[PDB]
Amino acid sequence: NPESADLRALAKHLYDSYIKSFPLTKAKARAILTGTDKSPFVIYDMNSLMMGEDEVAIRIFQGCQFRSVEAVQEITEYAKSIPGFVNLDLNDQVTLLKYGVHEIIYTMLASLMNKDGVLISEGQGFMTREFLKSLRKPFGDFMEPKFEFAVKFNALELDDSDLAIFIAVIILSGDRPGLLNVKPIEDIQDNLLQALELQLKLNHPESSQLFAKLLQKMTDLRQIVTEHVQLLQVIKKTETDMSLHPLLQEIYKD
Ligand SMILES: *[C@@H](/C=C\C/C=C\CCCCC)CC(=O)CCCCC(=O)O
Repeated sequence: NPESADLRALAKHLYDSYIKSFPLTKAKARAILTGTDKSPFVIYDMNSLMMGEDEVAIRIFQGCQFRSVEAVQEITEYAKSIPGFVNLDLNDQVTLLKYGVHEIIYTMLASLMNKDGVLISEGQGFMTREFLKSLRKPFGDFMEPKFEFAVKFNALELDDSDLAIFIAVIILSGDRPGLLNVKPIEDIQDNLLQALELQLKLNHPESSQLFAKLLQKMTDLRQIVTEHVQLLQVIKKTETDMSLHPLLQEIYKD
């Protein structure tokens, strides 16, 4: 159909920009995770941690802070590629990014996780879930919620071409707080949803209602972010000497 043909073109466009914006794709993440030249060093305790280089919790926490900032930067680049996005009111572009980056980060982070750990430093390392959970309070509780989501989300078996359209849908949510013009945004998201639906139908013909199942996952993301910000309030009070990146603080004033 000429219609479904316009949707495929959009899917292809989004997939292309996705690959150009995110250096560590799920395809590569899985290749590293499921096993010669791509094998990561494994951090499961203190000595391995110290060897990986070749206050512990705080060192890991800021490292993870730095990457988030980087990720925010990659997501922002990707956003501009979404047709119509740059033509929207500037204030809304900022609002959409403010509320969307973390939901996207956790979505893409699932790509670098399995039930036992996380790929780090661009796949060169793998930090054990057990280790991350042994960290001093309240740091020991920072990643568990993300792993729980990933195990379930990863069960959907989505590939990069699917995720590309899905994160585009996440960014263009007309229900974000403070949006000036909701109409232009919904018209775009509507078009993206149409593209995602077709993509899922064609790429996963035997996966019944994957589309609805993926959309319901948007519920789980919102929870983990809300849960995350609460943990940051604790850190600010117990670690008055620990520094927090400005860009991240500007996004959390919600
Ligand atoms: C961050 C933990 C690890 C980051 C993933 C890989 C590390 C690769 C760098 C080499 C060391 C977990 C989070 O993403 C927490 C939420 C983001 C932080 C925030 O925005 O507050």
